[PDB]
Amino acid sequence: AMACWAQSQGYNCCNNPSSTKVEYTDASGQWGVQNGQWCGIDYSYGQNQGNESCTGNGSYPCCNTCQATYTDGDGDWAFENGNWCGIKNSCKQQPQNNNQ
Repeated sequence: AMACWAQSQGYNCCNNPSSTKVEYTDASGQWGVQNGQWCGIDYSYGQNQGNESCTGNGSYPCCNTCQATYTDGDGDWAFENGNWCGIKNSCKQQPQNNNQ
């Protein structure tokens, strides 16, 4: 739960970036205020495989399958239900982050 590219400068990770409002955008990426705190929008900011979110939230829906036939600059991707959906963050690894 800590791998946002915004922190590299000093900012913090914007929890639930898959639904965060990006009122800002520079050459660093995207930024938004969540819960009264500045943070970049990193769908893959470093969240465990606890099914916290899904990939492809940039425009398409979630796949639900852990079969990423293709990976892009936004994570992994798969073809499910005859649609281009992203792989669920839970479909990454099992030992994601120690037991709480």
